Amino acid sequence: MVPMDKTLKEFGADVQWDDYAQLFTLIKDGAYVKVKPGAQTAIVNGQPLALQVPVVMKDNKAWVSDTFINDVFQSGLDQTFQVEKRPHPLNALTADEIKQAVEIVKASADFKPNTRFTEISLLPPDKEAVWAFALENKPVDQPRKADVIMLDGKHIIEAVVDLQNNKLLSWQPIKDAHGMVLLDDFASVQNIINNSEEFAAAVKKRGITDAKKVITTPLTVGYFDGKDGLKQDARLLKVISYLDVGDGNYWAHPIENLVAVVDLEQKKIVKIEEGPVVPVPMTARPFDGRDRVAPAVKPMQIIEPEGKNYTITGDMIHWRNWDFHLSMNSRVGPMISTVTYNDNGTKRKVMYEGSLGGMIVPYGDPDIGWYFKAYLDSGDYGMGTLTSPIARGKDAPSNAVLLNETIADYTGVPMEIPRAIAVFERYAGPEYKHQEMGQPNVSTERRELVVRWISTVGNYDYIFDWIFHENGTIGIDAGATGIEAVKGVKAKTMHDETAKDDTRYGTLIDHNIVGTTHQHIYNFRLDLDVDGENNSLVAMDPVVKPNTAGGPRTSTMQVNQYNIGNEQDAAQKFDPGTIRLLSNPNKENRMGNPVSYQIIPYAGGTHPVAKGAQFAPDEWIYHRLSFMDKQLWVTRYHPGERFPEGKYPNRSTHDTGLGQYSKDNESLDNTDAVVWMTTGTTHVARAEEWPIMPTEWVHTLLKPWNFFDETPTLGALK
Amino acid sequence: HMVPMDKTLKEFGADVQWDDYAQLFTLIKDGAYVKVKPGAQTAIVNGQPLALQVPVVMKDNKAWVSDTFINDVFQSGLDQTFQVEKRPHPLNALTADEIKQAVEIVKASADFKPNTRFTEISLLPPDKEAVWAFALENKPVDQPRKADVIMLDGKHIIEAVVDLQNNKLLSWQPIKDAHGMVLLDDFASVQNIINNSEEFAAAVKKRGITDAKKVITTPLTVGYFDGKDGLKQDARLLKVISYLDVGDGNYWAHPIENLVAVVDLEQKKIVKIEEGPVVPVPMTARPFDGRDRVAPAVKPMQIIEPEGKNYTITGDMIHWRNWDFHLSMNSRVGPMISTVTYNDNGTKRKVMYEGSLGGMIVPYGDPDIGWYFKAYLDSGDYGMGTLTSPIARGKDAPSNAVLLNETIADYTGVPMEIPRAIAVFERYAGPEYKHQEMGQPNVSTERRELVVRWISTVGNYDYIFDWIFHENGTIGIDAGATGIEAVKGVKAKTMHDETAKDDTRYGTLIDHNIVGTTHQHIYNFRLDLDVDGENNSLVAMDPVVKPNTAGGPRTSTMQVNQYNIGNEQDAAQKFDPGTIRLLSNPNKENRMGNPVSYQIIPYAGGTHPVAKGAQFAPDEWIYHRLSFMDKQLWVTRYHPGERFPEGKYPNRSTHDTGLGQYSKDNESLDNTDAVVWMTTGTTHVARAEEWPIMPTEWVHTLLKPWNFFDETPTLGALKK
Ligand SMILES: [Ca+2]
Ligand SMILES: [Ca+2]
Ligand SMILES: [Ca+2]
Ligand SMILES: [Ca+2]
Ligand SMILES: [Cu+2]
Ligand SMILES: [Cu+2]
Repeated sequence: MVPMDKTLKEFGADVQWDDYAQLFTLIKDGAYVKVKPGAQTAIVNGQPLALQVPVVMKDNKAWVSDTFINDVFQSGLDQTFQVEKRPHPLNALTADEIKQAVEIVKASADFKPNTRFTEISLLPPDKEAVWAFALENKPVDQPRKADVIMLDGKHIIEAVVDLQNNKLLSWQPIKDAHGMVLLDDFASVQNIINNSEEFAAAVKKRGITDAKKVITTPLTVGYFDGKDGLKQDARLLKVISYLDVGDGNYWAHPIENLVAVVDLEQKKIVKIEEGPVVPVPMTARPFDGRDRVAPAVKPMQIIEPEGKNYTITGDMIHWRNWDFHLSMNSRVGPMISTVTYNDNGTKRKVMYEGSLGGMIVPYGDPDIGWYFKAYLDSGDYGMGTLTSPIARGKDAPSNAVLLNETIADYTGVPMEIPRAIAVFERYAGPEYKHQEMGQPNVSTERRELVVRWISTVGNYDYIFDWIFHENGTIGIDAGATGIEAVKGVKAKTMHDETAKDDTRYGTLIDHNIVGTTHQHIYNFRLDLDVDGENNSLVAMDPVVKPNTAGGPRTSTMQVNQYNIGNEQDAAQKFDPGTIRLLSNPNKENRMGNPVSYQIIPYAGGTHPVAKGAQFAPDEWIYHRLSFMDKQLWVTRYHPGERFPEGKYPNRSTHDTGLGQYSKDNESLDNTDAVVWMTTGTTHVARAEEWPIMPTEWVHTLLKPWNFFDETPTLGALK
Repeated sequence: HMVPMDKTLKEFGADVQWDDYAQLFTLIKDGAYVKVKPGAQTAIVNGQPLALQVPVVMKDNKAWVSDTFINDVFQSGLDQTFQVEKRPHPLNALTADEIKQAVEIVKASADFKPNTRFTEISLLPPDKEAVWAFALENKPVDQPRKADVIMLDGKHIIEAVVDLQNNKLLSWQPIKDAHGMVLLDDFASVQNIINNSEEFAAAVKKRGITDAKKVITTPLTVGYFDGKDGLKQDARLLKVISYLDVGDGNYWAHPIENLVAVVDLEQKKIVKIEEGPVVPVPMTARPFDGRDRVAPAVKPMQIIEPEGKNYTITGDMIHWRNWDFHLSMNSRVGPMISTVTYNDNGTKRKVMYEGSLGGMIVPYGDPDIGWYFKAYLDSGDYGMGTLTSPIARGKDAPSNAVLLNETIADYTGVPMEIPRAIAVFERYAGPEYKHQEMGQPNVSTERRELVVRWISTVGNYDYIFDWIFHENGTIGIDAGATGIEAVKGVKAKTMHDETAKDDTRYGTLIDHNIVGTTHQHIYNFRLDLDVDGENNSLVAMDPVVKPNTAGGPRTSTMQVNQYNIGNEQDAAQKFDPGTIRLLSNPNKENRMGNPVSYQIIPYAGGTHPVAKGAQFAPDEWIYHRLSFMDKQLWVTRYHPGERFPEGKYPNRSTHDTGLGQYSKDNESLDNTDAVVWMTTGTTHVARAEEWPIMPTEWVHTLLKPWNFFDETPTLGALKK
């Protein structure tokens, strides 16, 4: 027997005692338990459970069998999770597979000592086979394969391994390609700066007493055709510094105009750039509440006493008419695959694969410490790897289920991310309503299933929500919070001499602190298969036309409909006033209209909107990352094209992503198309966002358009 | 003294939950969360013990409570959601007694004519200054309570002002050329008139309708076409569109296309019958109430607050966290949010004197006889407050909501209580903020939003309005649209039929012989914001890409050209979501020397295509009469008499008496009491998924504090 409280809260379960009813309510994920002290039985998700040993109260402390948790929580009454007997071909690599894949490449005569692993992911069977498995239960009859991308010092090599037959299929060095930033790179940078007398000297000038309190940040340097004075061959990283004053927020104490260039191979500082001396903002700015007292609040719980409406079999999620596969990737994070909508007993294809394409956060300041900031969070830092475990009840509602996910770290060792993904159902207002006058009301509530993932890179915290509506609609929201990247300035208020110049590229959000303006650009790769593989891109532009039918009206509301036949034409600006559809020219609904899905790149946002890239077309960042200037893109399906910014975005000399994927202007008529949505924000700071940023959101949407023959939620006919 | 518990409570409107295992009842009703065990002499209300002389009784599997149970428990006091107002708020809506008093005064008036109807009976706005002084300094107003009595003498509008404090008639003013809004009896008249019309009955028989009694009419405003519609500006008219009742509870799905009747409400007769091509009435049963559907089993989900709410409702005043505001009801525009302040560490700062729906419009794009004239001004012409739809507990609002009742006067001057008129509820809205510093302990807080929801149904349309108070100072205003679509009867069954192309030129074929005619939903919000004081100024911040002149590899930089918007004509503009518009207080600054401000966002997204402006050529009349349709942002100087974007009397109006008029004089908006008007809407191109019933579609607007505070608003109290 063990103390119930310790044991349970140690298990991650929530414990509630109701003295009035002499009842304990235990909650953890899909399990909702009720147990009375001394009772021979308990209740699990509405179901009675016989107990070997009743709960025991001693000294008014609850005690339970040391087998309690297993007997009750893993009893079987909680059906949230189901056993997967036949593994989905898209299941991410297991811990064993990761270790097996590493062995295979390490057994090769070519494997160099100290080699690192930028990414170890599943090399998936072909699309056709996967769909056949999901739709016809046909086995892929294939061997598990893995892509093993390594970083030999600074050299990239791509290998492919065959896990079943445990053999190396290929070993290909990738010329000119720079590797992404790995964990250890962060330590080297701090160490190299720590051992540099020069740097300590530069730091000395700028008023810094203890060079040991200096906190560094490793930043990608981009590419400027040589204008930045950096050689293209060398694996580089720029270093921005802050002074640790003990407030837990070194971001609030920038050391302006001091930039160091570090060569990770030579393990040394190869260039120190010094600008005018700006006193370090010293005032403590904690964001963790150490200096605060939250106001008392009454409790709020969202409960599901009988369990969840969804079931999770392996990674396969089932919920109402929805069925999809959820996996994890070290680079882009969560991947939603083989998405189908069960249309009255028939599973219809909606999306083969959906995930984050890639993202970028570019700044608008030309000064030495800023002109180069263009963070490619997923491509250069690895968002899946940097996943931030969900804070139960806070980062997600109390009725959510938290999933653990496994990936490989940069040394090839399995890595399990606790509470990596949040799954939860939520009330979203009335689904539909009609109060006919003098008649009984008609109302149904809307239910949405949310798959939430949070990744934190440096000072930024990003939230991604994949929202499944019961009615067939899919929403994709991106929230942004964290700590702002600030610039040290001499003005304390807007009444100071330098205030005018100090705020030229950003707002004065605190004394001597300017939140430099920038943008948040998110790109989503959505391999939509609208009720099938072969689709077409159709445009519907609402227009005002002169009236030719007679009567008092001079004009009418009509629609200019037309096909967009190629990739170049498909790459365009999005007007929320227009309609863009991905149709299946081979299938129609009951009214003769081709079944389709409405693509909405911009469905709102809480920060000013990014019309495009706040960059002149001659800027290198602009050249390299085309996906930034267009909100909508459609390319022919190709398993090798998955990143808007290109596979190897670090110090890239040109566009290897969407710019390249659409480059050949291929046909998009009745063929397998891939939709790419670019949505972003223009961030001009406020005091309300300092020291910590209130979460800002952007919304995207995918609506069924004549995909169904009527209101999808009415239900089956009697 | 005993009653069957389950029945009594259900009837009372309380949610009843029985837990066989715990032998416990859980009762929920608004701010009250109750726990009670059979036979127990004690019950729990919001975590507090309540003694019961007569326990709940379990008789033969049946629960029983005393005839006094509901009162003793629910109205015990342990539920502190509602408190008693000591000193009456000057903005409190007229009481049932005041309504009846105002009706007596004008009825005792020399000129009062029998059969005079009442379009609107509302409190006459006390001096805005006196009202703030009361809310901020608790200084009594001290001016007699007045009421505006707008009546319809047949088709004539008269404006009476009564002094309730002294029981005096202050003024009786006939309003020339003005038309009155559509009243409830007008609906009954239209049907009777069509029912008694020999010719109309004949018109329907030739269109396939065997039983004239099965014909259902709808009363639509005709607008104004400079006589082009062949209708005299003098008469009080309404056009009539009909549907055939086939018994599926959804007559909207059975249009009698190309048949329009003009009804002169004063003469009580059809003064004109416009007939077009005969189109066979769509007959297939298309019920939307589920009568023909299988009810799928879903697992229960409840949002609970066991110890009560975080907000308190004293009279009509609502207190929640740092927010304080007054909530009342108006027969025309519905809910009104007044004297809105934000408690800043002990100091209540002004945010908004009053906000509410300004007005709205739903214009169609079909030139045909049964459509060309459809340009609905729902609130002005139909009165949305009056048409408020009682909230369906748990469905129209989350289960943790508190439902308020609201009282207004009906068109005959009699007090009218709207059950569940407004919904108040707190909700979880993801993390307020978060930062997971690597290798460090996580920092996360949840976001809480207080939502004020109101639903109004006008004919086939169902509108939902949410006033969202973010704990961090932000205020959101969302509009949701649902209900049944106004459809056009057409010959084509599928897009393959010969007439399909013509049948769909103005809308999508959403069902056999049914076309969801294209139209737009344009909402306008009147927001009298007092950003930390009365005197404010309109400022523009345009994020621009400026060439780099500071040196380095960069060719360009991201800068902002800021500038003030001096007057009304200039403030009336389109809104570019890529830009920033602020209502600042030039007389007050935050800790960094920046003018305390609020960011105005007329466009923050939507689930339907967005309306770029009115889908009308500029030579159209509906476009002329109403200018609020084209601009998303407007700023005018405060005027207690300017409240409607479309004008006070929009029925058959011949010119712009709304926002076109209010800004017409191009007055200065510099350091003065400003009023912000936000326009947003959708362009609705139908699809099968929206028939027979439309899934709720939403549009969002936002008001964000901009340097109004000195730091993250929700950081918490400082121990330093
Ligand atoms: Ca291509
Ligand atoms: Ca596809
Ligand atoms: Ca004016
Ligand atoms: Ca004002
Ligand atoms: Cu930002
Ligand atoms: Cu509509």
